[PDB]
Amino acid sequence: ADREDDPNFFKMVEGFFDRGASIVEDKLVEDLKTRQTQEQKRNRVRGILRIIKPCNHVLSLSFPIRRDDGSWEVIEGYRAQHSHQRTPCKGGIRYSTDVSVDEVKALASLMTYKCAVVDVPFGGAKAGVKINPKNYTDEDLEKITRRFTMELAKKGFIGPGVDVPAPNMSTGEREMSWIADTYASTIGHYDINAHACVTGKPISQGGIHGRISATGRGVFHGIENFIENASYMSILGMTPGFGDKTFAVQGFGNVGLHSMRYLHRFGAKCVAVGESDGSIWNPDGIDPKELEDFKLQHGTILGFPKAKIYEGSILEVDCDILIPAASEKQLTKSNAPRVKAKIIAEGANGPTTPQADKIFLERNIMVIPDLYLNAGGVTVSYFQILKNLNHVSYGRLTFKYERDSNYHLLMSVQESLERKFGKHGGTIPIVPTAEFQDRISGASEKDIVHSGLAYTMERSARQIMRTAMKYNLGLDLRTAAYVNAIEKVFRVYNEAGVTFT
Amino acid sequence: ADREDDPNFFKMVEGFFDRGASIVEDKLVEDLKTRQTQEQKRNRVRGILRIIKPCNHVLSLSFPIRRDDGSWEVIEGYRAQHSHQRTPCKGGIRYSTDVSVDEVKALASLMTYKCAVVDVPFGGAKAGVKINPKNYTDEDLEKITRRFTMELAKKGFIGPGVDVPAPNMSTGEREMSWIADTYASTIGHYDINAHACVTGKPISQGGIHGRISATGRGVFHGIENFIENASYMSILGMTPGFGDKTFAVQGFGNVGLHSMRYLHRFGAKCVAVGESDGSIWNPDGIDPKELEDFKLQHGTILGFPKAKIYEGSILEVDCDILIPAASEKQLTKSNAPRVKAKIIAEGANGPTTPQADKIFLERNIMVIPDLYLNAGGVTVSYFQILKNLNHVSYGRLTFKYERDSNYHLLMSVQESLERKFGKHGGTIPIVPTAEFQDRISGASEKDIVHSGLAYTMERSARQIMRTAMKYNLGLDLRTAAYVNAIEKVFRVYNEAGVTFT
Amino acid sequence: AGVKINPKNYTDEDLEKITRRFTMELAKKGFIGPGVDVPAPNMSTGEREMSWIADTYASTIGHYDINAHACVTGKPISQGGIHGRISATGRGVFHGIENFIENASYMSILGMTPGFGDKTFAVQG
Amino acid sequence: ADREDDPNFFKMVEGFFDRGASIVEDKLVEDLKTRQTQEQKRNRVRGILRIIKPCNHVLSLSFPIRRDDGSWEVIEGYRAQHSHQRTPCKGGIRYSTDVSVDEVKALASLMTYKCAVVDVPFGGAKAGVKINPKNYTDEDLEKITRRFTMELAKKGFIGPGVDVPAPNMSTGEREMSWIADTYASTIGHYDINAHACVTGKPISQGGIHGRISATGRGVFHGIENFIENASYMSILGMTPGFGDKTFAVQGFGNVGLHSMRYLHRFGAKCVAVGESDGSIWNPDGIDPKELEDFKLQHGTILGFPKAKIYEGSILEVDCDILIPAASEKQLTKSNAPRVKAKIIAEGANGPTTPQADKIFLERNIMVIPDLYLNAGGVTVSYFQILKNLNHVSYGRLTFKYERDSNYHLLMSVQESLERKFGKHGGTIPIVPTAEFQDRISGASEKDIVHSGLAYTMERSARQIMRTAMKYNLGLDLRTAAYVNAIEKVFRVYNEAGVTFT
Ligand SMILES: NC(=O)c1ccc[n+]([C@@H]2O[C@H](COP(=O)([O-])OP(=O)(O)OC[C@H]3O[C@@H](n4cnc5c(N)ncnc54)[C@H](O)[C@@H]3O)[C@@H](O)[C@H]2O)c1
Ligand SMILES: NC(=O)c1ccc[n+]([C@@H]2O[C@H](COP(=O)([O-])OP(=O)(O)OC[C@H]3O[C@@H](n4cnc5c(N)ncnc54)[C@H](O)[C@@H]3O)[C@@H](O)[C@H]2O)c1
Ligand SMILES: NC(=O)c1ccc[n+]([C@@H]2O[C@H](COP(=O)([O-])OP(=O)(O)OC[C@H]3O[C@@H](n4cnc5c(N)ncnc54)[C@H](O)[C@@H]3O)[C@@H](O)[C@H]2O)c1
Ligand SMILES: NC(=O)c1ccc[n+]([C@@H]2O[C@H](COP(=O)([O-])OP(=O)(O)OC[C@H]3O[C@@H](n4cnc5c(N)ncnc54)[C@H](O)[C@@H]3O)[C@@H](O)[C@H]2O)c1
Ligand SMILES: NC(=O)c1ccc[n+]([C@@H]2O[C@H](COP(=O)([O-])OP(=O)(O)OC[C@H]3O[C@@H](n4cnc5c(N)ncnc54)[C@H](O)[C@@H]3O)[C@@H](O)[C@H]2O)c1
Ligand SMILES: NC(=O)c1ccc[n+]([C@@H]2O[C@H](COP(=O)([O-])OP(=O)(O)OC[C@H]3O[C@@H](n4cnc5c(N)ncnc54)[C@H](O)[C@@H]3O)[C@@H](O)[C@H]2O)c1
Ligand SMILES: O=C(O)CCC(=O)C(=O)O
Ligand SMILES: O=C(O)CCC(=O)C(=O)O
Ligand SMILES: O=C(O)CCC(=O)C(=O)O
Repeated sequence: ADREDDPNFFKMVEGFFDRGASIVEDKLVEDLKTRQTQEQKRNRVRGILRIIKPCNHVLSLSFPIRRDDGSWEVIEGYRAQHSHQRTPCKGGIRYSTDVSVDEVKALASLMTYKCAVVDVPFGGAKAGVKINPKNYTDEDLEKITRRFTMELAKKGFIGPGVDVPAPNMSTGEREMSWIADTYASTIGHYDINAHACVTGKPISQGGIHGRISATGRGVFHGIENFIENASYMSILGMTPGFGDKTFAVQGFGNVGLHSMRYLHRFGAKCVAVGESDGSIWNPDGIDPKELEDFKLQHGTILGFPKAKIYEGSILEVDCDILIPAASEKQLTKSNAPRVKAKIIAEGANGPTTPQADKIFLERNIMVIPDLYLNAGGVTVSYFQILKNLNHVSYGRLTFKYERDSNYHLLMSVQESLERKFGKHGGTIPIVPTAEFQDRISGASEKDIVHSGLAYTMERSARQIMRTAMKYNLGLDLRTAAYVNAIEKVFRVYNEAGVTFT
Repeated sequence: ADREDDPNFFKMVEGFFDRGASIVEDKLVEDLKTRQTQEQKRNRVRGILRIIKPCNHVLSLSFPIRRDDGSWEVIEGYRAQHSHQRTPCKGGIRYSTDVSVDEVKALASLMTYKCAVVDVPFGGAKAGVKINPKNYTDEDLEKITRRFTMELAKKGFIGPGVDVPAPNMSTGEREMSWIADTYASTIGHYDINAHACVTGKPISQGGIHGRISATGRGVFHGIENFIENASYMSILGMTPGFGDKTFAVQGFGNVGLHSMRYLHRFGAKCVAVGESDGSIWNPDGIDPKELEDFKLQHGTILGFPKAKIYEGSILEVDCDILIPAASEKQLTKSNAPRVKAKIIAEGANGPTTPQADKIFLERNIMVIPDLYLNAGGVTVSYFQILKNLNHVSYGRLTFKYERDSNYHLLMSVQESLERKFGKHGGTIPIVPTAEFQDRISGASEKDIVHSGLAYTMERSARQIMRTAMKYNLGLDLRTAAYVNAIEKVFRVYNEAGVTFT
Repeated sequence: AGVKINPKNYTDEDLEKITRRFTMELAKKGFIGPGVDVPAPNMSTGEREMSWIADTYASTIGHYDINAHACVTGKPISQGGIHGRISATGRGVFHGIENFIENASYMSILGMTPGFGDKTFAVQG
Repeated sequence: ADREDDPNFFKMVEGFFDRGASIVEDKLVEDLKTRQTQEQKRNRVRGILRIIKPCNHVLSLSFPIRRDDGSWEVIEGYRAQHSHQRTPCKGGIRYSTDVSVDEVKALASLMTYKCAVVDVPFGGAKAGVKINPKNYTDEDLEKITRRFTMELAKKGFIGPGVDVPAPNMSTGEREMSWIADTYASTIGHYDINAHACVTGKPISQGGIHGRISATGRGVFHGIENFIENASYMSILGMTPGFGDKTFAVQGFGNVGLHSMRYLHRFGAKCVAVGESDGSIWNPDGIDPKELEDFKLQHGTILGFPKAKIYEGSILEVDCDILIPAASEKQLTKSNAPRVKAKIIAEGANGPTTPQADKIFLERNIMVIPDLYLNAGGVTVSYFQILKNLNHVSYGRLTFKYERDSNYHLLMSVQESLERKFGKHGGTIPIVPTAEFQDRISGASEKDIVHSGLAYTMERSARQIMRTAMKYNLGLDLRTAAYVNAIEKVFRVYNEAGVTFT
């Protein structure tokens, strides 16, 4: 409720898109070489960006579920499929009373540009049931999410080839298991890819190792790629490395917890934690496990044995990095001017407002765009659909060959050496180091996920920097990202003849 | 723009639904006999009506079309499917810049209760592209409506068995022809019912005689059933019959024109005609043909050689019957108190506001609900889907048998008589009257449509009256109608176990 | 078709779950649908379960079937039933008898008279 | 016909399932952490195992085929799909007059637990036509199996994504070719995976190298993993290795022949061979090729030039290992007490009865469960579906890159060494050994199959041992296996919310 400065979530993201469209329009028109034209090229380049902004299809459901206590109850649901330029649209299903067609619509677009930035071949999409998961019983929720899967199913809003839902606020591997089981037992009964209809599902259901921690681990990698490039941190008037840094995370949920888990592991210090109901603050730092354990057995962090119940704005906390990890539009124009963190790690979707951005730019703050920072979720989710398609857990088929061959390879150099340096050399044993030893069988699903996310995160980062440079965005990483997210999403459209009218 | 009194179209209709739900709730709970209960019956009866109110599925599209002059253009579209209690949902596709998700949502619900009232087995639905048909070329429009049909097609929002679109504001047999041709040449290529995906289509494309005039002819029948029942017209402090009456129609479009065509034919006098751009008023009456011809060659009625360009509120015109035949919510609280017409023939969807209704009740005015009055469109549209399913034009198979047999039947009584009254009787020729002669081959498609609409319109009327009586609604025909539209739409839900949770 | 339960042991809701779930199972193997197999009532099943069956079939597979509701018969009137289905088998049993109880020839071997009017009967179940 | 002790095949396997369910129930309830409960956890854990035991869907066909000599003939067929917890159910199609709904039902369940044990992601299933392949002409058989494929096809009992048939008794790559050709020329005409509907098909039809020998090679690997772990063989009061061992195989068919082929290759001695019609016994050992060749040109082993027609119980033969490789329930309570073999290699499905098991336990005999031992067929069959999905024969895309790169790698260490040890070193050629040489291009389809089966077989073995230990099963390998096959098959169910009621 930011009074002046509580913008329409879809138009906001739409706007962010627009600023990048500015820094690029020309070059789009430029590279564009379509013969007969002048700046007709421009208008073309101009129509396309207009065609990109809006959501293609948005479905609004309303369906009954019989509450445990007899009572019938109509429920609201939405699934916006922003783009198809890449087909399987992807996006999480948010369970919160705060959902709405515009909220989901934006959350959807953020998915399409997000995937662009990180090179994950999906269009964007987003779902949202309008309930408060804490009011329904665990069984009400099954009925609701199983029924919601059926409804989306019969209108083209879910399935391995059209739209692939995943987790978000108040949804996790549980509902992803429910969704997959009613889809695969219903429509996909004959689909060889029946279970790739959703991602973020449990391991026993076809999940992949590292999806729970994925977004956090990505938030972590997002930061590192930037917290270790002096140049940037110098403008930050800070040092390189988490090791001497400090951070405070808003929301202690999926991305929140794990983001804190990873930063902590790399020496960063978590001085504060914000939650729907309250804050915490131990300057001597809080321990991600301890805190999580407490949260686990208290359904709350409030009253953590080792930190005073802080009362203020968790966002206003004094710490090098603030990582918003909950609802959108939190760092608004009315609090931006005092967030006092050098780095804003946008782990949540759309946490900072255009106005707040402006301030951050002025206050000279680096806000790593959610549009790149939380791309760690779709990447690993991509490695899950990929997995599902492959029908094999990584390694199972090669491990042995991989190992045997590897030993032979070494043994080649060995004998090679012995044969020359004969009997004096006598025996020159060639042995894999500790490290290589634990790699002698090749990568496993866990290796691929981690190593993979790491490569994609680091790549999209440099991708963002070059752009930030070429255009002097400086610490305006976002619109540099949009610039990217715009020419990829543009190259597809343009080269497709746009539309069959 | 009715300042105080320009209500949310969906909540308005929702409300109308609610008042009827009041006059019935009890009896619903009553008839309801489900064993174990008390007034649990009530809560049940209460959940169901809650489950009925909202739209099941609503799809919001946005798609590009390349305007004739190169320019790319994103377009807005919606298709709300209010209910499925009866499967093929039905509703027209409105082309107006005034469309919106809520407008369509309401227009959709009005379809489901409307069909209930007139016993046409379809759930309600409504479509709306957001354009002003006068700005696009005739070809822009094909591209738009053919492209819109494709989009709705791939999400379950059109097809002989799910949703069957039809005409509405700024759409007619032309676009209905376009829709059917891209549906049947695309998805329905193998559908034996490929062409029943839409109704209101041209005759050469599988239309039915009387669909263009259907809604008007229905508006006419709606009035007669009420303008000839002294009792009502007595409260009206009026006489029985159109013959000595006078009326003024708003909007000179599909329902408008033809409504005027039919009333005129039955002696009623059309003193005024309102149009988007202007009014007309000849007290000596205007001629529906003359006026139409002029409109045809002038794309306007303005400046009709035989009537002075009236300037006022066509709705405020002094005439026995006012027939709103255009955009919704026109007789608002701010003009209701001076409409000066004894009968309000709601040919348009939702023209009178709850407040205006109240006034009309007070001023003691009879507003025949659109919820029954314009049901003439869905009825004949129902006779078109029915036709399409049958794959035969009415009569073709029987006409001859029908005729031959008929002559034999008469010739039986003939000989029967002669045989007794022998030679004196000598020859007693039995011959069909003029009338029977033109019925000797049995009904034709035109007979069925007309005779059929006539029967359904007159039936739903008496159905409305009995209800108006049983509950003392008096001249509050609407909520009597909702009372009907509610227990049919209720009987289905309840007896279906409601929902698979 | 035959489910192996005793309807008097399950609650009225157990039964919905069972028959709705049974309709889904038959559905995905070709054992129900307007064009392959059309279930109807029998012992311990009636217009109620026929309503349940039709609603999970038509809300599931037959969502696009123009004949989604002909997947089952014997369903309630509000669901697409027909007048006389409940009484149908009985009325047929009646007509079956008459056609035979009024043809002396047969009833003569029966050493009986023509007509129900002077007859007497006992029904099991 | 084991008089007392000829159990209902489905209940038998059901029982085996039950004993494992005992040794685990607790821990299932244990690990299970679902909040609100007590030993409610138990009941839950108890319902699930009840839900697992029975077959989901079982289809019973009867269809005509016109016997070559005019005569019409009705045929019996069954296809039981035991589970879906993993979708593509898998199982062979048995052609024998001994098929029956219960036989197939059991054979089906054995498939689901079998695949569990060896980590092959398929539910279990089994098919059975009721004919004696020796009575019909080779053409009768095509008609029958092509017609059977069509029937199963139209009821959901065959297809790349629901159920994938494979060989079994009296069916082989021939019928698997027939099945695939009528499926892919019929329903799967547009299926990109049309040919993965069946596995075990010929190479020219999309087979994989090693499927014929797969089950045998697996039986072999199954034994080795156990015949070389002193500890076990010590209780066996035997030595480690096939090299000094001796065995007798029942049934000289697919698994039979090849099992003998592989054991023989590793020094084991095949003293006897049993066949539907007769036994053989050369103590000096029989040669798998010789015997096969003779069988090939004599449609029988009876009268093998190098072994006396033995008359007794091939199962009662004096030999270290007895490998049942034919019909089920052969080592019953009435012959178990005198089988005189230290190791029972269950190559056939369900050859030993619970009673016989008990005896074997008492006599202190190790029966390696069919539930793990013949898993070599589904594994390679899994590598065939996998292959079919991939649409590429292993290696084709990488061989060259693989090789080139490999040589460069070596040449790196080479120059690396030379550069230091300069001109004295002068030339230190680094050359792949013989072994590495024949691996320089990376694995081929044959490498993957072999190396792959080897890894999976050896893994599931250790998996069985740890379990046999943790619970003191000792030489009761089976119920240790079920313990495994039960918590995997349990983890899926439980975490799926079980069922949408
Ligand atoms: N889970 C993913 O894979 C993923 C991927 C990308 C982006 N995200 C974003 O992360 C955010 C939340 O993470 P999640 O949804 O994965 O976890 P979650 O559903 O566990 O997150 C909710 C957590 O935030 C707390 N919370 C909610 N609103 C709060 C508020 N206003 N103040 C303080 N605490 C609040 C809740 O109590 C809870 O601990 C959202 O912005 C979502 O879009 C998640
Ligand atoms: N049909 C399903 O419900 C389902 C679920 C998951 C995975 N899959 C398939 O498997 C592939 C990746 O998963 P994965 O299982 O190959 O990899 P994985 O080895 O990463 O799977 C891990 C778990 O599954 C177990 N497992 C393997 N096969 C099993 C079986 N038949 N029964 C019970 N447990 C079994 C392993 O022992 C382990 O506990 C995907 O390509 C997909 O087609 C199917
Ligand atoms: N066509 C049908 O079958 C059908 C069926 C039921 C209800 N209706 C209702 O009838 C109404 C319009 O009839 P139509 O849509 O069939 O015909 P149409 O699309 O020809 O109607 C539009 C006509 O009204 C005029 N018009 C529009 N807005 C006006 C305004 N504010 N003032 C004066 N004139 C105006 C236009 O200039 C035009 O002559 C709508 O309320 C629609 O829901 C139509
Ligand atoms: N497939 C299509 O495009 C199409 C179009 C319209 C009607 N139909 C079918 O026909 C049925 C009702 O229409 P109908 O034509 O039977 O009734 P109808 O007799 O009311 O049709 C009137 C017009 O079609 C003409 N006509 C009939 N058959 C024709 C043909 N083969 N070619 C050209 N003109 C022909 C008549 O001479 C007349 O001008 C529906 O059941 C539907 O399946 C199909
Ligand atoms: N083929 C596979 O991939 C596979 C996989 C797993 C388990 N199995 C099991 O192996 C067994 C048979 O192997 P197969 O079916 O692959 O080969 P097959 O169909 O060639 O086997 C039949 C062989 O056993 C002989 N035979 C049949 N009944 C006999 C009896 N009672 N006594 C002596 N000889 C008899 C036949 O004459 C023939 O030589 C079955 O138990 C089957 O379930 C096979
Ligand atoms: N559509 C079919 O009937 C069919 C059959 C087998 C394999 N496949 C496809 O091929 C894949 C694995 O089989 P593969 O052939 O790639 O591997 P492969 O190289 O192991 O196949 C071996 C045999 O096919 C031959 N071969 C390859 N392409 C051929 C062609 N176009 N025509 C005739 N012979 C050809 C090789 O020379 C060799 O004799 C699968 O992914 C599947 O989609 C299709
Ligand atoms: O792609 C996924 O699996 C989840 C995407 C999502 O909601 C996010 O990245 O916020
Ligand atoms: O049912 C039809 O064909 C048209 C319905 C419609 O729009 C109306 O009755 O206003
Ligand atoms: O999975 C396969 O291909 C065959 C399975 C089978 O019948 C067995 O393992 O006995």
